[PDB]
Parts: sequence; structure tokens; C-alpha cells
Amino acid sequence: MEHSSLETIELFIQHLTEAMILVNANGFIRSCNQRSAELLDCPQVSLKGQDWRNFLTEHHQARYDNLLSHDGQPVQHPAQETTLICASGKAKDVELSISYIPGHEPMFVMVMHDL
Amino acid sequence: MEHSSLETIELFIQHLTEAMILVNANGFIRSCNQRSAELLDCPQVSLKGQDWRNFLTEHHQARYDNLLSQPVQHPAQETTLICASGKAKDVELSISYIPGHEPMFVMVMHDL
Repeated sequence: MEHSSLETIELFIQHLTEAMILVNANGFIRSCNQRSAELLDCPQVSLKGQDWRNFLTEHHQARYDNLLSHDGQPVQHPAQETTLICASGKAKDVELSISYIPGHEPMFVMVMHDL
Repeated sequence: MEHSSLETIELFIQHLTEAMILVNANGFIRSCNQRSAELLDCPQVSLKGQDWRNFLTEHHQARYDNLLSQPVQHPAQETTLICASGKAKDVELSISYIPGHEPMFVMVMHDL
């Protein structure tokens, strides 16, 4: 899985009726879908490039200081209650899961289920 | 998508901590991940190849009998599944349609 696989995955996510974003090791959004744009209340063009930590509450923010080192190992966990914060200040309670995809350019996949 | 991409997507699915399966137009599981095997009480190696209808309630939505016939697709909605163990489990199932000469369908199951 390299730069070519990335495109494949990015396109794949576009078809999914699940809200999800692709994030790099530094925590910045590399790719997303229309569902995540609606959930996070932000257009895809403006969503990519953003630090995903921008949508987390201050508490959960510290929870994800570094994606490559858990609160020593790269973070990943099945869905769990999390509160998201939109630029408008609107807070949505969701179920967040994080997946880790190792590689020279490690990616993290966030699937957020709106509650 | 093309066969070439199938490998990539499949490997991608196997890494996620969300239960999801990739099924073909005929309704047969083409790919799955350990999370789905856990949720469905079925060994991962046995999931592939089955008719996904085997995990649906007897009197299920007729729509699920023909995915390609607009094709079946919808966000996560409450659904009761029957695990291989025979036990029922309420989940929020979402179905996504992937166009192509060989159309695919991907299901994501969230266990409440």
C-alpha cells in the first residue's frame, strides 16, 4: 500500500454512506467524504488539511496528543462515545472508532457514527 | 472499481476496527474483516463465500434479495441480524453501493 493505494482508498471512501476521514501521522486530514463534511459541518475542500483535533473537545484532545504513541503504540480502538465540536460551536455526540494502517506514511481512519 | 483495486480495498478493510463486509451483486461475501467475524460469531475464513442473507432475519426486507435492483443503499439504520451461533443481535447496518462492470456492496455494522 503506497501513493497509488491511497488514491484507491480515497476514492473508495467517497462511495461509503459512513462518515469518515483519513488522517496522517501528524494528525492532519488527508481525505474525507460528504458524510464527514456534513457531520463535521465543513466542506470537503476546507476539511482536508485541517488538524482533526480541531473537532474534539479539550478533554478528548489531550487523549490524542500523538497518533503514533498512545496515551508508546499507535492509537486504534473500536467505536467509543466521543463528543465532536464544529467551528460553529455546535457539539454533536457520536461514536468514534480509529483504525491504524501501518506503512512508510502511516494513516489513521476515523469512522464517526452520529448519535 | 476494478479487480486490481479489489486487493487494495480488501486489505484496507481488514485493518479497520469497524465490522464491515464486501459483498457482490449476487449477495455473496467477497471479503470481510476480523471485526465482522467477531460480531457475526463466525470464523473469518468461513465468512467469505457465504450468502450475506444467512445473517438476516427470516422475514427480512425483500429489497435485500436483490441488491442491484435504484440499487440497495442507505445510511446506518436499526437492523436485527442472526449470528452464525444462532443468536440475534441488534445493530445499525449501513449499505453502500459501489458501481462497476462488477458492482460491489459494502456493509458496515455497528453493534449498539
